[PDB]
Order: sequence, then structure tokens, then C-alpha cells
Amino acid sequence: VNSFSGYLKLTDNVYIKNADIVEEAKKVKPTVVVNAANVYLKHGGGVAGALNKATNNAMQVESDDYIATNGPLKVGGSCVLSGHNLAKHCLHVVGPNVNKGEDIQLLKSAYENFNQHEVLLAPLLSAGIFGADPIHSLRVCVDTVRTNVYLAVFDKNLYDKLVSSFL
Ligand SMILES: Fc1cccc(CSc2ncnc3[nH]cnc23)c1
Repeated sequence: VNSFSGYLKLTDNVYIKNADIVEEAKKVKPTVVVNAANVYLKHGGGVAGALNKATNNAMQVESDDYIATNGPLKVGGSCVLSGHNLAKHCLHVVGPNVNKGEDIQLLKSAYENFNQHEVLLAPLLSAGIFGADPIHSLRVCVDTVRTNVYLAVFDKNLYDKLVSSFL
């Protein structure tokens, strides 16, 4: 039993809700919140810009030190950093950005990072400003993640389409 509330159950392990991931994180304080990161951990917009803003830029400060030490992530890769005031940990996951020409096949590799964590609050990877089809992202999530994932979908219209079209 966990503290996530109001989710529709899609499969044994995947759940979905129309919610703002920032407000959802502030309420649940999950062990892991997933960020829709880029390889430079530059949290300018989309989910990343919103999560970072909610931390009063502390996420960005921590991220800049991480990059200065370790260099950029790989597309499809991840790193674990602090969750600041939102969660215990933030798993920064880089899905392919279609608006940069990146291989959509890397979306499965990106979701594989979720399997290192028993429970996560997450957005749909590569959706939104990353340019991929969210219906496809949900399919890859369900077919790749085996741990318990609670997906927050900000746009109510998109949420209804994802549910109604789910196989
Ligand atoms: F549109 C809104 C309305 C309320 C709050 C936010 C910030 S969080 C966010 N931003 C972008 N994509 C997302 N997918 C899941 N959560 C998010 C955005």
C-alpha cells in the first residue's frame, strides 16, 4: 500500500492520472520523481523547467555541479540526484528529443532506467516539448517498465485520449 490517490490502473504495474507532476510530487513526497531531462541537465522548460522552478532553482545548481564533474548524460541514460522539496530522489532520465533528430528507439532504453526503482512518479518520456507521440510513449512504458510507475499527465485532453485509446 502506498500514498498515490486517484489513479486509473492500466496494468499490473502502471497507473495514470491527469495531474500536475509538481503538485503531485509536493503532495505525495514520493521516494522517486522522474524528470524529463536533457543530456546537459539544463532544466529550462517542460516538466524539467517546472520541477526546477518548484525547487527555487536548487535542482539546477545541483545539476550544474553534477555536469561539471561528470560531463553530459547519454540519450537514453539517467542519473539519481536529490529530490529537494519534491521527493527523496529525482531520477533525471533523458528520452530522445524528436525535435533534435534523436532515435526514437532510444525511448525503450530511457524507460529501462525506471526498473532500478521499485516505485516512481513520472511523466511520459519524450512527450510534450520532446516531440514524440504520447500514445507511443505510454505503450513503450507499459511494455518496458516492470516496477510500479504512477504516470502524471498534465493535459486533461491528452489524458482522456491516452485512456480511451489504451489497448
Ligand atoms: F500545464 C500545467 C498545468 C499545471 C502545472 C504545470 C507544471 S508540471 C508539467 N509541465 C509539463 N508537462 C507536464 N506533464 C506532467 N506534469 C507536467 C503545467
